[PDB]
Amino acid sequence: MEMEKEFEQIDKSGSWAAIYQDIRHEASDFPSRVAKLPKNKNRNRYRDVSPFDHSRIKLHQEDNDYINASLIKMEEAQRSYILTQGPLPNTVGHFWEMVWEQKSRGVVMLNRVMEKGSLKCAQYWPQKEEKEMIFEDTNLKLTLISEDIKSYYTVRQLELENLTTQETREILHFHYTTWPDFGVPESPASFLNFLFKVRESGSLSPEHGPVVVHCSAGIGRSGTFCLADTCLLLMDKRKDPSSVDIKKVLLEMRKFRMGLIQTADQLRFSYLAVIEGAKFIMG
Ligand SMILES: CN(C)c1ccncc1
Repeated sequence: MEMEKEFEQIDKSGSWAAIYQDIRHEASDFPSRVAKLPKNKNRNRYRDVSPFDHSRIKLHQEDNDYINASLIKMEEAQRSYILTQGPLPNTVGHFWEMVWEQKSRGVVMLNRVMEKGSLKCAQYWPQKEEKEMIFEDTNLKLTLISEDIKSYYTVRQLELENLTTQETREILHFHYTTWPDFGVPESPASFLNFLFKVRESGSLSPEHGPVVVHCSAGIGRSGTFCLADTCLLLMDKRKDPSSVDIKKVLLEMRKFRMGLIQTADQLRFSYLAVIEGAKFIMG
């Protein structure tokens, strides 16, 4: 099935919390053995959220190459994303070796450091220009260059330098600050605006390495962000833009990281944002 009409042959009844259900049953299941090793227990935020052995991102530190991060590769769309969990206090270093190793240009963050009275991730970048950050047993230096605070999001220019070779690189930080603590945004307009800023930056482009995207666990908000982006790009590309099937895309993405799209409400919100963005992509 025009996915807008399936937005109403579901909201109608309310089989939202049953479509999501079929998605869970039909999703892929591959091995996550590296992630379950006892020596990597402290590298994982949750024990039920792990990357697959076949698509995990490996780090060059031969000592231990493990990080909770996955490469999502979309063939038709010509798009690649790294989805990861928000860094822990002890994996801050590992997060930046990854970014460097992969040649990524942008980091996309979909949560606040603190939500619901608990920490969603470590403070992994500097809040002040004159106070730069260093990482233990990492050989990197990160400096805040500028920052631009707007209503629903903030964009930061950062510098990352290899201390052993003195090589420097520009990283842009795209931080969506207003996702509500519970539920989803009523309106998808500010989220669509955000996406489009990230696109405009050129961060999603093949000249550079894949964008790094995270939230807390790196599967819920993070999955909304990639699914939407891919589905809208696909609309630009096909002859007939109404042939795009979102479960189909979403099921394809779950071959690479488990659990993408955490709730029924997130699913809904995804269908809701694509339908909306499709009105533009046809300007
Ligand atoms: C594995 N995990 C939740 C943590 C590790 C180190 N510090 C805080 C949390």
